[PDB]
Amino acid sequence: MGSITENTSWNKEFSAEAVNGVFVLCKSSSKSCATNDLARASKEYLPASTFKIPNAIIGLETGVIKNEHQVFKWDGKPRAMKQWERDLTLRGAIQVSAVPVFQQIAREVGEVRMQKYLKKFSYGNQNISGGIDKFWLEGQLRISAVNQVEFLESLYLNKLSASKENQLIVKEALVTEAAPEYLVHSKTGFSGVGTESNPGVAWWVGWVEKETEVYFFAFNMDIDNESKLPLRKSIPTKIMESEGII
Ligand SMILES: *C(=O)N1C[C@H](NOS(=O)(=O)O)CC[C@H]1C(N)=O
Ligand SMILES: [Br-]
Ligand SMILES: [Br-]
Ligand SMILES: [Br-]
Ligand code: NA
Repeated sequence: MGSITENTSWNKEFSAEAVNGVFVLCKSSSKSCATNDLARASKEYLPASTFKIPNAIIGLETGVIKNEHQVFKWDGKPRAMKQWERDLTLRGAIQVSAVPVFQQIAREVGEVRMQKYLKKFSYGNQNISGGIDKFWLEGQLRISAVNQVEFLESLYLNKLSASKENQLIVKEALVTEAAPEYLVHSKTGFSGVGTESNPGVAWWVGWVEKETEVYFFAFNMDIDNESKLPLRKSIPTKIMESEGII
């Protein structure tokens, strides 16, 4: 990251909802970032579902995901969310956020190759301990909002240590809004409601391409009640609207 500046006026959107969280927003052409909370911007949290971004790239890189047209077939046995109980494309599995699909990808990648690529990607604390199929869900892997926007900028620029084609495949799978001169790539996450005195984390990360500008963003918040989950999009959306992005 280049320069980061704390803008405490963004806290207004947080205190209104009694949310403890951070937003990091970087405008590409100026190589500068802003945040409501410098300290929390660098604090590391479980990636949860945002890990589908590196996991998908690594699956393609290692050949575990054969190509972008691979279909992940449902074996017909119960899955934890009904929206996952179906065959899914790579983009579908990311968009509906089908954990079991990505757990099996991780198992087939294996510990050695997973470690190799998180080191290549400078992904968080790069600690994969806790089980190959769950280190990013309940294990020891942690990543900060600053690190997310660094990783996403590299993906946007096709500068990750992976093939350009594999980065491009995952990028189209991350498109969540498309208009003639407005394009959003993003991914949500939710680690859970945590435990007593130890809240879970909710994420929204991505980037916005508007005209010839691009804005990288990462949001996280403490969460111990699922009813608060939509704030992971509404707080950053209000901030980006106040900046004229949205
Ligand atoms: C990812 O964080 N998980 C899978 C799924 N993601 O949906 S979300 O991105 O809208 O948060 C549900 C939550 C979470 C999980 N239970 O693992
Ligand atoms: Br499941
Ligand atoms: Br996942
Ligand atoms: Br949401
Ligand atoms: Na955490």
